[PDB]
Amino acid sequence: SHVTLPFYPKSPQSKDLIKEAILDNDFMKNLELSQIQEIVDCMYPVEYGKDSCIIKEGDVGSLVYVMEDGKVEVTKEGVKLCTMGPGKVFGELAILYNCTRTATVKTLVNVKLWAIDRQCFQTIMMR
Amino acid sequence: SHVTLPFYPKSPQSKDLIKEAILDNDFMKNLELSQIQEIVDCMYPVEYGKDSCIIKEGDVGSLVYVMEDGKVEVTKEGVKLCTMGPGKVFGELAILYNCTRTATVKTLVNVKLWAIDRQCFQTIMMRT
Ligand SMILES: Nc1ncnc2c1ncn2[C@@H]1O[C@@H]2COP(=O)(O)O[C@H]2[C@H]1O
Ligand SMILES: Nc1ncnc2c1ncn2[C@@H]1O[C@@H]2COP(=O)(O)O[C@H]2[C@H]1O
Repeated sequence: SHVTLPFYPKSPQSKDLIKEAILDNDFMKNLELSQIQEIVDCMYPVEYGKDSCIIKEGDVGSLVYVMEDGKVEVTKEGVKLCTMGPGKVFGELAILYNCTRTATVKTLVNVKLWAIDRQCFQTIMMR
Repeated sequence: SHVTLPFYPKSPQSKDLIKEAILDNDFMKNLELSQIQEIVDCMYPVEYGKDSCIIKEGDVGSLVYVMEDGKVEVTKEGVKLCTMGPGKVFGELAILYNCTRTATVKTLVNVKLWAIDRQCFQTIMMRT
């Protein structure tokens, strides 16, 4: 008996965008392509209106995100670090390294995201 | 044709302690019992004194460790990330994410560890 990872059907554009977002991320870019494929398939969609706090610094984290549409701002202790648009990963640090969120992430406009949780991610790492 | 993995004889007591540390690990929980047993068999003992740097961030990582005794401190560019005590695994990230060491690991007291090299660990993961 092995657990079946949930599959979320996606458009090819979406799959390409997720794959390129991972390959753009310094910390995830070296994962096997086969693992990236499984991450792509397991990611599920989530949506936020503007001025939404997706991630609060210091919280425990469960999800890594890929941005499909929109723009976020990353701040730490009130200080703007950057902004991110489509094709970018965020919220990966807590999941990769098992720490609390290292920064806060808010939406500047509406956003569409893809998300995958640690548990699913770690299973994929072990295959 | 097929690599024979090293076997390191160990007391039953040590096998148990290593098995527990592995079963306590997020990633390692995913493995089959038999793979976990094979990891236990491939591990070999290594010790470090107080104030040793076992793992330096940015290096190539070819070893995964279980800590039997002792306490260790994890840093990144000088900044304390956390500490880890007995029964914990460390050094698995470089292997699992296929990258250089993501943090620096220094001993806070004398430690006693078990180590498995990357070849064995990956071989065992492949052999489901
Ligand atoms: N200095 C930075 N520059 C760009 N993004 C950052 C920076 N610091 C933190 N982040 C992002 O903000 C996220 C907050 O949650 P995480 O710590 O899980 O992962 C973090 C990164 O994705
Ligand atoms: N918060 C952390 N960030 C990065 N590595 C950590 C952290 N906490 C513990 N570690 C361990 O530090 C190890 C350093 O080598 P690795 O990157 O191979 O594997 C890493 C983890 O096992």
